[PDB]
Amino acid sequence: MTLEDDLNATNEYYRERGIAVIHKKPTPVQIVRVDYPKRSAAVITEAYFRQASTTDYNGVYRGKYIDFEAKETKNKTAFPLKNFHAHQIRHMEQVVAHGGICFAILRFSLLNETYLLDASHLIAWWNKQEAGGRKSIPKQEIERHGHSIPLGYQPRLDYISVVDNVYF
Amino acid sequence: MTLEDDLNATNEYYRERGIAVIHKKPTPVQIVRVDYPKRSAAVITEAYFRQASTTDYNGVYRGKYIDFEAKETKNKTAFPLKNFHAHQIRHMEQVVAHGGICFAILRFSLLNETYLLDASHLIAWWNKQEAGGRKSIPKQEIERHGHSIPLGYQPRLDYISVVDNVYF
Amino acid sequence: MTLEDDLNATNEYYRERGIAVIHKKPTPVQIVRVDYPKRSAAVITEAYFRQASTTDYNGVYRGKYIDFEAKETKNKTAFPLKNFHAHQIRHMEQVVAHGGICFAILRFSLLNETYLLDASHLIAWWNKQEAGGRKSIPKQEIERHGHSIPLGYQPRLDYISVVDNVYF
Amino acid sequence: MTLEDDLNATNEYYRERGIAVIHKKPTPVQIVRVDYPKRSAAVITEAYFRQASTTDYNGVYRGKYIDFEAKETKNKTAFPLKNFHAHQIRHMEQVVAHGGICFAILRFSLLNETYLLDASHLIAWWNKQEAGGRKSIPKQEIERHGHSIPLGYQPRLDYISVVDNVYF
Ligand code: NI
Ligand code: NI
Repeated sequence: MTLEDDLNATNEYYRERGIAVIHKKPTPVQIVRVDYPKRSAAVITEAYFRQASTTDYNGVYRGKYIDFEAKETKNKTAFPLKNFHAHQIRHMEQVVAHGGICFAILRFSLLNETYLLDASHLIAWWNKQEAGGRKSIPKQEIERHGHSIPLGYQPRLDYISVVDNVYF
Repeated sequence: MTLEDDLNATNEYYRERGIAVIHKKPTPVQIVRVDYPKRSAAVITEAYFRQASTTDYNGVYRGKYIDFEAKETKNKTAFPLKNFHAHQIRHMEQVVAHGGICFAILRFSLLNETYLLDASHLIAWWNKQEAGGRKSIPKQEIERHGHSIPLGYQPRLDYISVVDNVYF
Repeated sequence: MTLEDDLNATNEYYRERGIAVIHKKPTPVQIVRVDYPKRSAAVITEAYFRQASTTDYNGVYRGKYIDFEAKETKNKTAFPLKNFHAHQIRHMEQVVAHGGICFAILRFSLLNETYLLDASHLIAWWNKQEAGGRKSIPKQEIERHGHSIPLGYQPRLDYISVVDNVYF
Repeated sequence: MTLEDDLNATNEYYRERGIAVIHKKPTPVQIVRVDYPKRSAAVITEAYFRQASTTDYNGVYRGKYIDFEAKETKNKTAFPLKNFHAHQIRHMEQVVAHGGICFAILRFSLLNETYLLDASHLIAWWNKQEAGGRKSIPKQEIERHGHSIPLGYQPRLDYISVVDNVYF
């Protein structure tokens, strides 16, 4: 069970219970060729994968825009920043600036530890890497600036309960 | 150009100017077949459109979740309700219940007339088809209950100005 | 007592005290047969119930149109959606689009608990049934997005104090 | 082509076109005995006509409570106040006090002249009758204090267009 799997089930749990309306953004593709047979499915015959200009999850919760990225590592001491891309980091900056609720869910998959971290800490650590600093955020930095997410069932990853305390 | 083109330019404009962070969602695609060519990039050679479970645009403006659907018609007297799909309408109802700002941008492309119609109106009309009901929204409904969007350049379609007037 | 009786006493209290002018709509009745006796008043001897085209309560409070459906259940965990009829959910959708204040009063009669739930939530839940959404609103949703109504006397069910806090 | 007939067709047209949500209150009847046969309609076996405590039509237009009574007279020079009842007048007083839009639709059937008359005037004349005054309002007073509703095609009696001018 990957983080993505745990998030798909969590987001569905939340939607089914009326707790929050959060979807994973569909994989982005540029469709070039398609044909349209009379009474059967349109078929894409030529399309390319594009780069996402935005993070992977968004939706609404108590009238607010929620926006996040979710990543997991096998590393035991630090979260590597290679998982993140510049476009995503710049998108997040724009969301925070406009009053969105924006964060990363970070899983240390060998320690069974999941954290919510506000985008501002992530943006900062990314800009330090840009300026030539570390290429991974120390785990104790995440524990201190982020929020442990208890992992159970219904939901598997109860991040909205963290969002409730941190942002409202 | 198309409403989708004009909205792309408009969303770009708002992002660049620090006005609003709004993006089109990618059409969901079921990939069936990918090929790996001579020098160039990977090509999806067969793929299908999945039914979308949300509306096409979302993001954040002045701290609020903003969500909307954009449709155009060549009809001159009414907006056909078959332009909107069951799953899009359900998403809209859910967004409204969760305190989000949700509306439709409707274009009579033959008339050069674009309106913003709050979701509540689209929900009522669409849901009313059931008991016979109209299969379209008369243009008069859209003029009396909706809001004309001034077309131009920078932005192409200034919906945010109308949103300021309606929802704030 | 029944919710209907408590709402009758409550509305009469609101009218006598100059707070709100709210009335129950009489049950629509197809009259088939009528007897005329000696001294006695005319009697309806055969009649049928019609499908209701609206919700059962409406009126005016502080310049606003107020419209509501009141239902009760003996269920302990969820409110059954079958208690609401298509024509009433339609009506609510239209009232909301027309700028009215529209909600549901939900009583769990075995628990002695009464909640106000805005129409937007009932519309999202009820319309979600269609694809295979559940057939009841979990009480958790009603607790999360609805508003407990104080019960006592003068009035029996003080829903106008909740209306004031939610809509004004 | 009776006033009730014309109002029925008009009210339905308004609903169909998304103009207003206005219905006639159903006939009040006290339901005493009913049978609930096994898989068949419920049958009211004993019931009585009760006195209506409110006026006949109400609903929502543009966020406002609309409430009216519709009466016609064969008299050619005055409208008899006998068509009105104290309890309706008291209800109209309470609607006005609480910010409702309340009026009467008065038709001279032999003249084909229909007037919207604000509840204020009806209340004033009624209370004069009560102090031992005229039991009928001269048609020239209804002309000067009322607002003419011409007969049309769609709808028959376009009272909402008079409502929009008088109250908005
Ligand atoms: Ni409308
Ligand atoms: Ni809800």
